Amino acid sequence: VRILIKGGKVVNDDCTHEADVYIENGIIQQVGRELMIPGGAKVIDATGKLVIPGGIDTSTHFHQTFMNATCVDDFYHGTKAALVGGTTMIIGHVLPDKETSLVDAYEKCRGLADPKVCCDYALHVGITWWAPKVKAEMETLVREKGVNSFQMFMTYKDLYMLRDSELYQVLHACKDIGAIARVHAENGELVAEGAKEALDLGITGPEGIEISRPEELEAEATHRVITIANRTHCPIYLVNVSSISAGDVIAAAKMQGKVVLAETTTAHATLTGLHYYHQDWSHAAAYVTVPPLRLDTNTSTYLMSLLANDTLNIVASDHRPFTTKQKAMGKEDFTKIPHGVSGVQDRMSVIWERGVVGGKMDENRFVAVTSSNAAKLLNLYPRKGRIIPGADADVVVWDPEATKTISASTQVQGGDFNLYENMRCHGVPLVTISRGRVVYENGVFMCAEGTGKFCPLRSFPDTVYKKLVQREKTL
Amino acid sequence: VRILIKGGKVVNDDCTHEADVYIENGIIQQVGRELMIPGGAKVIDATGKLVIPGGIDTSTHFHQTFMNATCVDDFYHGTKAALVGGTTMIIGHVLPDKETSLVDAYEKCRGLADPKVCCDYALHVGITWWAPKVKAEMETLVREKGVNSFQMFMTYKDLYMLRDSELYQVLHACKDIGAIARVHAENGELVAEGAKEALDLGITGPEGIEISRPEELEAEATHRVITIANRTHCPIYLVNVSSISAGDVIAAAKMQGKVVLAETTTAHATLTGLHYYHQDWSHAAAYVTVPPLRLDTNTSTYLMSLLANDTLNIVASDHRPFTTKQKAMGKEDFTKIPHGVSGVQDRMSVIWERGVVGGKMDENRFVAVTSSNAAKLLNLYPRKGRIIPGADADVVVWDPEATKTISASTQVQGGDFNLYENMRCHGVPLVTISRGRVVYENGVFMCAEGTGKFCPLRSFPDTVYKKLVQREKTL
Amino acid sequence: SVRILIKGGKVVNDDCTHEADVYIENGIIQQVGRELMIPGGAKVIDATGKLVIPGGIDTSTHFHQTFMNATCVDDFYHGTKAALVGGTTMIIGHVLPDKETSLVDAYEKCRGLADPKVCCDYALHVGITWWAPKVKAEMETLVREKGVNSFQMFMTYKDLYMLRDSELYQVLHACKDIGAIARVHAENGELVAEGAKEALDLGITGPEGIEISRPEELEAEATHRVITIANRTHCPIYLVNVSSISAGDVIAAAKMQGKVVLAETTTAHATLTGLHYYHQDWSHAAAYVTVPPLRLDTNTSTYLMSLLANDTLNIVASDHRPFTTKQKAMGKEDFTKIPHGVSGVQDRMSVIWERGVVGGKMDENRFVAVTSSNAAKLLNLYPRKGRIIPGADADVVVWDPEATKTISASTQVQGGDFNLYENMRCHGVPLVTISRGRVVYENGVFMCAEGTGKFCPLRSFPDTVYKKLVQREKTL
Amino acid sequence: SVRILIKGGKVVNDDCTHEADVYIENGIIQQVGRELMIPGGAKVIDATGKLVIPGGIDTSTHFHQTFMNATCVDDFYHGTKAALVGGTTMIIGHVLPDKETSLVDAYEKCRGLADPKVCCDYALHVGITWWAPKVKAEMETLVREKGVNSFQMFMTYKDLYMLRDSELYQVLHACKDIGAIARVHAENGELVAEGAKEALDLGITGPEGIEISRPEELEAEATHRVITIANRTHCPIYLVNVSSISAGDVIAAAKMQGKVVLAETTTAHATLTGLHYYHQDWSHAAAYVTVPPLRLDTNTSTYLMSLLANDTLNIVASDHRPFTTKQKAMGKEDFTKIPHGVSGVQDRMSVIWERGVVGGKMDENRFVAVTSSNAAKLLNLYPRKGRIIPGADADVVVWDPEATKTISASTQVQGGDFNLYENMRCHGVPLVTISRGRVVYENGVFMCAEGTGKFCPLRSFPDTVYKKLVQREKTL
Ligand SMILES: [Zn+2]
Ligand SMILES: [Zn+2]
Ligand SMILES: [Zn+2]
Ligand SMILES: [Zn+2]
Ligand SMILES: [Zn+2]
Ligand SMILES: [Zn+2]
Ligand SMILES: [Zn+2]
Ligand SMILES: [Zn+2]
Repeated sequence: VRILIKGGKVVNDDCTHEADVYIENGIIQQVGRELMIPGGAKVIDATGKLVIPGGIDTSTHFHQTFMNATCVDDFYHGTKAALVGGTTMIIGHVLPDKETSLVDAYEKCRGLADPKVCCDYALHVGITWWAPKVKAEMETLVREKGVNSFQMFMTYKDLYMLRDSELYQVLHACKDIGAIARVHAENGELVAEGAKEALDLGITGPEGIEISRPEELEAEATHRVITIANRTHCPIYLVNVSSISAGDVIAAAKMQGKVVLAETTTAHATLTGLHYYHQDWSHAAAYVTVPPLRLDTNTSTYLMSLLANDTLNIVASDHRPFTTKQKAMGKEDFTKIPHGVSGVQDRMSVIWERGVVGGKMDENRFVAVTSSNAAKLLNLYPRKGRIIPGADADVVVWDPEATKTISASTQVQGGDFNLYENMRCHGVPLVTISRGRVVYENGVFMCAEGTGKFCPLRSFPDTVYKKLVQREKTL
Repeated sequence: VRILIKGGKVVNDDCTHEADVYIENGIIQQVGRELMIPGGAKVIDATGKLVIPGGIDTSTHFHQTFMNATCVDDFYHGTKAALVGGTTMIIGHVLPDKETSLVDAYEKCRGLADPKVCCDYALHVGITWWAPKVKAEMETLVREKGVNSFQMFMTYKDLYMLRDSELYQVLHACKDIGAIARVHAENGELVAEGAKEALDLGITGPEGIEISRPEELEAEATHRVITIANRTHCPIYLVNVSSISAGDVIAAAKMQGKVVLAETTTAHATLTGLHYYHQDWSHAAAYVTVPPLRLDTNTSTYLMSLLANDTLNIVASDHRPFTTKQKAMGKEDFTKIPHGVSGVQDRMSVIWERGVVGGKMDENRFVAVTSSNAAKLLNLYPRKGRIIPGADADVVVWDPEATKTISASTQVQGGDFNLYENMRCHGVPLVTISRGRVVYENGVFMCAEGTGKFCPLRSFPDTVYKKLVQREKTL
Repeated sequence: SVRILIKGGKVVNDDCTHEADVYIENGIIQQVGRELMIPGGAKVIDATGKLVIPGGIDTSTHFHQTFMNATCVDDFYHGTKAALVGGTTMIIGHVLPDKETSLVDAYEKCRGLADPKVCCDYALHVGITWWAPKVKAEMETLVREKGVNSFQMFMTYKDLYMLRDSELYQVLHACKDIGAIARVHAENGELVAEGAKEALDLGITGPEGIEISRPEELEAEATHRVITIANRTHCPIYLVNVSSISAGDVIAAAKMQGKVVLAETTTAHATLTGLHYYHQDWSHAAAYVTVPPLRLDTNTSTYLMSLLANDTLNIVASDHRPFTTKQKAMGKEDFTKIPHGVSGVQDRMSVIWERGVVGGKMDENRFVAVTSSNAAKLLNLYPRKGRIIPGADADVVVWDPEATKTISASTQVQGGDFNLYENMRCHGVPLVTISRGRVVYENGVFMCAEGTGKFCPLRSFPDTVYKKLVQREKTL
Repeated sequence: SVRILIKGGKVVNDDCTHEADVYIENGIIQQVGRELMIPGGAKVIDATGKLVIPGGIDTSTHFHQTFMNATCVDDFYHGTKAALVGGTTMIIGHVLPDKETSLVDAYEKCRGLADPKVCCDYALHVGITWWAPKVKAEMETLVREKGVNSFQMFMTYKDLYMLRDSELYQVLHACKDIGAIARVHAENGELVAEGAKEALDLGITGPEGIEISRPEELEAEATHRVITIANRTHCPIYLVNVSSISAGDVIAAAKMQGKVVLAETTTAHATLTGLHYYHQDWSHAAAYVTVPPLRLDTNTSTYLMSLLANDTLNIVASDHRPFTTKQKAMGKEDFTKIPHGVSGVQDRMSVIWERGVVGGKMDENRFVAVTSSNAAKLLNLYPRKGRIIPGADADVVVWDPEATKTISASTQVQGGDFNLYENMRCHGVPLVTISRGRVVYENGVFMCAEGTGKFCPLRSFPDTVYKKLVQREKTL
């Protein structure tokens, strides 16, 4: 199919310029001010609109069973929800249990996604335990399964948690094979203790998710894993950065030149922990994720500043909705509320509103934090995350003068609730092109299950490893 | 003239890729892996080399008379020195005296440069005093003389210094007309006192330049002007950032979201203040600039980290050589040693060595800090600072496997001394193309005086002002 | 010969708390011991279950001061009285001579207004509102001849009280040479001026403008600047009314670098938020208008208290300067004309005990530190004051760590329509206040003659600051 | 009845310096006054032009300790002797029981080795090198029955002394419940282990490897971690051998947040740089090998001293643990086998006076603070020790602030081939050292019987830490 996006302003992370885009066979063919095209192309009037690269969501949890609940959205509904939301790539999480096979898990997961995905996708494999079998499977996945990031956890003691001796080996292992070490940095011993301590104090509502794990526990673990990583020479990538404290640790480490990357979520960048104290339990429970939204009023504002600043590089949804019925399995015990929020569809709009409209960052940084930096790190740049010739035609015609008001009653993503209910948004995708096809236009979604493709991710992503390799010379 | 750069790796600030570049009529026509060209083009074998955008030097002082000495290099020798050094644009400084006309100064300066310049150029106008005539001339220069940055000074009391009441008005003035406020941030009252205090203590050698103005004076002024600027809503740009303290102030301000930009010099990023204590007075005096190179051993290393980090955005030469004979007018009084160092030719190589080879930043960040960010801020991006079609053909074929050892006895820039004497460098330009002509090849310079062009700079540079304007809505 | 015995108390000093009796005779503490063998005829005070602390010293009060076209409600009598009922036995006054006017003249007017009227011991700061070499001269006169060892400077109140950087440098140099303490109120005055007009021009005229016009970056800035100046001139610098997290960190940092910085906050800043400037009643919002303003950020008071406990901040004062709502109202249409002043001389000890000690931020011994001892050390009166030992002045309070009183305006003896602490449930109450070895407040009953109190000449070169500084610059 | 009068001195305590005489009888300070009316027969000490300071207390000594397969050169006699000649009148010993072994047994072995031999008063830390509920039990026994109120934990010495985070949490919880002080040596032990093997594998085997293997980020990390743990468990945490700028800032920050953190550095860390690990002679480089190592950055010592003056760091100790060059040499081919130990018990007071007081970083009163008073407060011995007042123990030193001695190994009485301070021109020298109201060192002549010194039971719940903590957690 031939597509021409006429009269737009192309926005990339470096600059915004008046140009048309001509797409043929899944690929951006031309980007120029006035394009001589053979006709019979679908023409899109993009006047007064921005032509941005399609969003990439570096943390989604479609079809994941976590904490005894299975995520409401499968790989179809999830990718669909993404595309309607202006996201044209999603990275999945694979969380194999302790003492189980990473490769087997990866394959189960590929089996669940390939037939069903609407947009391109890739996967993180979680390293939940450590033995010589695991190092082996890591190597296999990188060498020939198109995996270049692994997700580790410093909390979920006795479930996902890794000991410091293990992280050291795991990070060493990642660096050797050219992977990216994603770590979720909370101190798991103190999280375990603080949970029991809170239940024993008679604290059982959703607010306990906060009281049990105050930000010092994040700040601590974050600082620790950065040190480990810096010792092992492994690039470390921090997920779900939730707090001012943790954010500063990251800031500092970066200035010292430590190869630290970092990612927050939409909810963390925009919402406060006050919601855990809302009158309805259901409402409080809808916001339960980890690390939790922080009570301090200034935290969201600050995380957004850091995001604009590149202290935080990437914003993701961490999409993992559960129903209020599902959440309710912890109505009497907060520790049994499964950690998950709904966000895959809201990310682009919510971020545009609070980040761009709110004056914290320009439209170009918005591209940076929503697609470009992701693409660079995943090793897909500029094939994705940029509107230039040769690129994959993952393109969104973005309307900066829109009307939508977020409501759960109109969302196409899973969950009883939307964390952004009633939020007035001026960012809205009008058209979403994925693989050089229009999958969403006029508010109408149209796409076959399985149209999307797994995108093997190449090891040793240039944007992290090229300096590391050089710097290890001077040692 | 038609030029083809065959077999290079094109390096831009975002990525490095194997591509040819075809240039015709001063403009980059094509960038692609295998290019179908009509012959009779000059072919350049760029195999195994990097094809970078030509450097932009945001602070040069050609033909400037400062502190009773006139800079050794005129606009011809300076631009020549740049081009041999891999720099294809220079921004000049205009420092009109107190109670004198900015426009008149700007014209004298244009008169001195236009006939003589080898590469494209632009100018900063210095605002050394403040009255209603000055606001007027500022507006004139922005509106129709292609000026969009002004240089202010917080030191040089009774010469260039501006009072806080004046900075507030000047910054307000800049913001209204869409300019960039470059400030040289040292506390001028304390500098004055500390100079006299040091002379009175019998300290008269070059080391006095340090003892009289320790870094707390920079850190202070820097923090002050950022606050002023943030109050006036004016983007503030810090020049010659010399110190860890000052660097932290900047770091912090940035995280708070304050629209602060910043630039260091090559000497500050790579050399220590120890040189002021060298046995030869001449040698010590060659390094006398302000703010001075700092004694603390860790400062250069740290400024480089910040540079790689984007705490510091831009590296410049601040080229202003003087002869040892000229310097000597302060042999008995250090305060009368004119402030100036030689660097226009060394910048690219010295930075490549300490920054890239030294492992602090990749080749792509190197482009960022040496051309791209400059171009964005000057409002010339991607016309300059990037290798893409449409761009000005300011291109350098950079050799990353070179041999040169820096010596004064072979430099083409002014000065008895080179601050980097004996420094072994692996970065060297093989070819320098300016305005789609080859001006330096095989170690041979070839270019007519006046071939270069003043480049009117457009006000309201998108990279700073687009957020500012939006953010002022939420206020 | 008045004789007093304080039987069965726990003596609390800043170093430790121990069970001891105190015997006082002739204005002086005679004995401190567990069981005391004393000559009779003595007023016995049963201090069982109570703390016997040094009387409070309030390093910033503004009695009888005319400021911003209003005159402080409390004169020197009512003020000192208010202090004593509040557990404060010394107050340091502020003298603010206008620009181009004589410091000495001002100091004397002030002595004239206080000496006949004061109920407790007192001393004065003299404000250096301008600079010529005449001022240097008068500075020297006051130190050498008038018992002054601190001077108060301002970096804001442009065109009123403000000093330029060239002037501060000379002023601080001057202080260091005569052995004085440089108290600076650190806000950037140029940006304060601009931000005030910018806010009025934006149509912001209610009390909240006191905040919008001078956000904490302005304090942080000036604070950092005067510390640098001071460190260059080798002068000990003392920061007043520290109001913000930002400023507080600047101070923290400077201290760790070894810069001779001291610092003081107010009770209101240590305990209250700027949210009060947005209360519905204008009168209420206006009652809290001081500078630098209470900050909106919820965490600020908590943090300043932590710093206080930590010695980032050394001293807590009232900065007592009440005005009536009628008086405040002179800025009903323009917030810049609202006079800067809050009521606090009587609440300081109790409010601080509650939020600081009861609230778990600091122990009872640090509470003495920040309410009397450090003050005494810095004023060069230690251990003559700020400590319960033999030889000390009998400025002593029998403090009830238990009893709770609810603060109300309707029962206070200090001036002001309002109490910033209305309805605040406070632990901590003085039962007895002894000043100059006489009981001036007992059973909730005040009894004292005007003029009973005495100016206390303050000696230059206070050891606690100058001893290091002297060794420092003896050698580089 | 031994009687001593110290005539014509200036008594220096941590709060102030005043001209006073001291009269001692029966191990106790009887009177402190300007002119004293005393019964004769007394040994008179002419202390004119000298300071009469409390005797030093050294919170970290390792006499008779066998560590890393070497036994410390000084036994309890030579050690305490070395202390006294150095102006130190109390030492706190370290007891390091092996993993799975009894703390009480270890404590007793140690008491057995010290009681008959010690010249000055002493106490002990017990090291908690492992964790089961038996250990909790023994902890309780030692506090309740054996005069122990501090325990020493390690986050490094993996497989030797190291404790896991789950264990620290329980250990700290345990300490807080029995009212003890948790001393932690904070380096990340996993990264230390790895970095040591990584350095040996890189062919790095000289003393400099002690630095390369454990750069300061490892200290900063562990330090930050144990403070968090401690703050969660509500236990007061006390950091030992603080060696780095990074670590120091972590501590600074934590303190400002109000976290109940205390901290101690060593003399070597406060005054010397890691450049010594690169000296040509291996023996010399090896003499400085301790942990955490002296840091290469030139600014570190200067900064730690500033922090010490500032109370970011509270206490300075020797961490005395000499070994001979022959002994050190057991790691001539492998730096990881060089035993960690430096000589310092005798130099501490003089070296600190020189760099701290003479050098202008802190006054004479802070010098007492960091060398005796704070120690005494934390050990729960204040003002029985660490202060010259009546009732106090007569652990008193007549300190000569003037006299200069040049430090050499060839004249020291402490153990070790080497002095880290060789050739250092030091002001500051004790002329007379009185321990237990007896003169043990005068005229450069030591005179004292083995066993004259006494173990001093240390009471739990030291007020200076626990009084706030108790109020804190009584309320949230
Ligand atoms: Zn390996
Ligand atoms: Zn809610
Ligand atoms: Zn304007
Ligand atoms: Zn040199
Ligand atoms: Zn002088
Ligand atoms: Zn209110
Ligand atoms: Zn318990
Ligand atoms: Zn050495």
